[PDB]
Amino acid sequence: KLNKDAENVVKKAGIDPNSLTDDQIKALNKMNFSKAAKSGTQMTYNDFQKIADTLIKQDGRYTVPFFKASEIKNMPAATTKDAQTNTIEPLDVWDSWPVQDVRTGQVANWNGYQLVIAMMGIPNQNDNHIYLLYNKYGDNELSHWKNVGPIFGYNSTAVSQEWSGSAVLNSDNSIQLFYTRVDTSDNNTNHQKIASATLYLTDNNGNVSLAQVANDHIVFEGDGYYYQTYDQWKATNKGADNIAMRDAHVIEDDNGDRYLVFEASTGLENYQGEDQIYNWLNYGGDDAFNIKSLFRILSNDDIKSRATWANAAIGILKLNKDEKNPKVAELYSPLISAPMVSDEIERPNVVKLGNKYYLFAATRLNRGSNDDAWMNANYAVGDNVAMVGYVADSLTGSYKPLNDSGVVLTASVPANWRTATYSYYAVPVAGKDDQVLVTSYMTNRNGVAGKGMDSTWAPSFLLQINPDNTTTVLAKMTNQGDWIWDDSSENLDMIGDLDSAALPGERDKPVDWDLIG
Ligand SMILES: [Ca+2]
Ligand SMILES: [Ca+2]
Ligand SMILES: [Ca+2]
Repeated sequence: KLNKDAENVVKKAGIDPNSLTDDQIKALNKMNFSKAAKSGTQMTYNDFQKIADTLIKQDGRYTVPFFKASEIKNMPAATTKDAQTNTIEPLDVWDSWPVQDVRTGQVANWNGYQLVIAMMGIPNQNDNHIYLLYNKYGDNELSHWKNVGPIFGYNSTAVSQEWSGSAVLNSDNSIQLFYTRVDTSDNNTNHQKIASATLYLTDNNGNVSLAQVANDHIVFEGDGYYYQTYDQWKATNKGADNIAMRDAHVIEDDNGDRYLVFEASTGLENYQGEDQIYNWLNYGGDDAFNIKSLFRILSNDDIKSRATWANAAIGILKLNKDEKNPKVAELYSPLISAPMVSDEIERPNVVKLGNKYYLFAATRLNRGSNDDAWMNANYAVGDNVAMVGYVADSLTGSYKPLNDSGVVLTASVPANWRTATYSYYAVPVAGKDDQVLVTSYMTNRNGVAGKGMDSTWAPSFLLQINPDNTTTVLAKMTNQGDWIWDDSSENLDMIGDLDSAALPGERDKPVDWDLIG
C-alpha cells in the first residue's frame, strides 16, 4: 500500500496504482519528497537525459564542428624528451591550458610570448606529467610552438604525477601554476591533491626557459563535509567509486579575492549513497519522468550501482592573499553537483563576460548513471562527450544552466576517429564580450585511432554566448592549437563536413569499446 505522497505523484503521473508491483510500491514509499536543496545547483537526472538527447539530435547549435581530417597533424612540440624515460619520443598531448590574466581570463602576453601548459606522455604508458610550451603571442602556426620541457623535471616516475589545472601571471610577471599532484604510493591509487607552484621564466633571443619552480605545495585535498577526501573514498571503494580532487581553475573576482574552481565529489554535506535514488530533488523532471526514471534505476544493477556512487562536484574555495604561496581561506558548497547522476565532471572553467560568470566543464556522459542515455549517444554518434555550462551574477552566486539543461557542446564524430575531441576549454576573446574560443585536444589517447596518430591540439572554434543564457556554435575555426582569437586567426579551410571529418575507412572502422563504454 502506497503512502499519500507516493499516491499523489502516481496519480499526477497518470499511471494506475494497480499496475505497480510490490517492489515498485515499496520504492515509492522510500522516496524523500521534501529534501531542501543544498546551496548551489544540481545537474538532475532530467538535465542529464536532455543533454544526451541533444547530443543524439546533433543540433548544429551545440555540435562540435566537423574538422577536415586531412589537415590534422601531430604537434611537433609533442615530440620531446619524455619526463620519465629521458628520451626524445613522440608523445600524446592532451589536457592543455594557457597562462591567463587572473582577472579577465585573456591569454596572457608574457614578454611577447603566449605560454601553454600541457599534459603529455608516451602512448600506452602510465606517464602523466605536465610540460611548458611557448610561441610568439598571436602566432597561429601549430609548428611554431616549442616545448621547454617537463615543469617538474626529468627522471620522474608514475609514483608522483601531475594532472590538470590552470595558470596565471602574478603581479611581478612570474607565473602561478595550479595543478593536480597525484601520489600513487598507496597501492597505485590515484591520490589527487590540488597543488601550486610559482614558475620563474627567462627569455633569451626568441627562446623561453624555465629558470625556477618555487613554493611547490599542496593547497587542498578535500575536507570531508563539502568535498570527499581520499580517506573517505578509500574507506568504502570496492571499485565502483570515482576519486576526484583535481583540475583547479584559478580566477580573481572584482573584490580582489582569488578563488579555485575545481573538480571533486561531494562530502557528507550531501553524500553519495543508495539514499540518493530516493531523493526526489535529484530527478528534476515531471512526475511521470521521475517515476519512470526511479523504476528504470531499480531495474538494472549497473544503473542502480552508478546512481549509488554518483556525486560529482564542481567546487569552489577562496584562497588567502599570498599570490605565491596560496592556502585555503574559505571553503564553500559546490557550485554544481550531480548526486545520483554522474560521478565525473571535469576541467571546470570560469569565464567572466560583462557582469556575468560563466562556468563550463567537460564530461564524458558514459560516467553518468543513465546507461540508456549514454549508450544511445554512442549508438547515434559513436561518442558521448560534451561541454556543459552555467551562468551566475557573481563568482560564488547561484549558477543557472545554459540552454535549459546545461548542454553547451555535443560530440559529433566517433571517439576512435582522428578528429574526435575532448577536454573542451573556453578562452575569452580580446574585445568581444559575447564570444569565447573553444580549445580542445584531438584524437583520443594511446593509439586508438591508428598507427602514428597521437593526441594533438584541435583546431579551435568560436562559441557565441547569448544574453538570454544560451549559446550558439559558430562556423569560425582556427588552425590547430590556436589559443588567441583575432581577425588574423580564421582559417575556414579547416572546417570539415560529415564526410571530410573522416579519413578513408573510418566510417566503417571497428568501434573501440573500452574507449566509449
Ligand atoms: Ca631534471
Ligand atoms: Ca562518487
Ligand atoms: Ca590566433
